Amino acid sequence: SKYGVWMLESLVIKYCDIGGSSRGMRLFLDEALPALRQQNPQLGVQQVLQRFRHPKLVAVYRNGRTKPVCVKNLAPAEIMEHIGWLRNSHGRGQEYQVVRSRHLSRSPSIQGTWSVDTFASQLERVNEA
RNA sequence: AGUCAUAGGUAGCAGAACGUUCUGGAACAAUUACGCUGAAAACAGUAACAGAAUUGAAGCUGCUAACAUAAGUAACACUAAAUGGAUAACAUGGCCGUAAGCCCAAGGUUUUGCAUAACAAACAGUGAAUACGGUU
Ligand SMILES: [Mg+2]
Ligand SMILES: [Mg+2]
Ligand SMILES: [Mg+2]
Ligand SMILES: [Mg+2]
Ligand SMILES: [Mg+2]
Ligand SMILES: [Mg+2]
Ligand SMILES: [Mg+2]
Ligand SMILES: [Mg+2]
Repeated sequence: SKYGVWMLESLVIKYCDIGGSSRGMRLFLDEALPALRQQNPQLGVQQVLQRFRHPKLVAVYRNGRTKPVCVKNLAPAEIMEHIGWLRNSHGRGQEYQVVRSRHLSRSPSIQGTWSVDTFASQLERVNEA
């Protein structure tokens, strides 16, 4: 969530009726998705059905970004931790990695950055001796 | 789901998995896929459970095919010699002349003739009549 706004506007879930890779996804829809819907009231969860394709998990973000994740052969615990990563993020991918100082700010230097002029008056008295 | 303990490795040994082709379980792509990302890796994004393997390739001066490099480089020097706005019929000059001329043999087997581009090989051509060579 950025500035209080939740940033994950919609989640799209695609599955299969007969496919064996969608056993965990059908179990997740049947027993675990009402808890996800109750715990996340800002979310919008769609339910699309693809009768011959592997289960997918498409996350739609409020900055216009979209990220498709495939969840074939996954238990409902692994699907829930995938949605935990999708919900708690802004959607940046595998390639982004953030600034290495781990710090980012407008206005770093209160009192002004050190320059050539900050301690000019003291250094001439230092050179006086 | 909180604390601890362990995690360098060649040869070797052990354990867990990914992927390719085919088959059984009635049929998992007629009208495709395409939010561009996910995962520790092999990878994934058109089942799953089992099974059968000509099942995984930068690495054998391996084989096959294609494409580069050297490189527009080397070569286009055995000879008589060419010129006139043409590989000219005409003119000028030169070279061989016991050959670079003429007639045959062996061998080749149509390589032989025709169009100031062309639509032309699809068309022509080898005649024993001097007691020519053979066949005897
Ligand atoms: Mg070790
Ligand atoms: Mg150690
Ligand atoms: Mg079958
Ligand atoms: Mg399928
Ligand atoms: Mg083999
Ligand atoms: Mg040249
Ligand atoms: Mg001439
Ligand atoms: Mg002859």
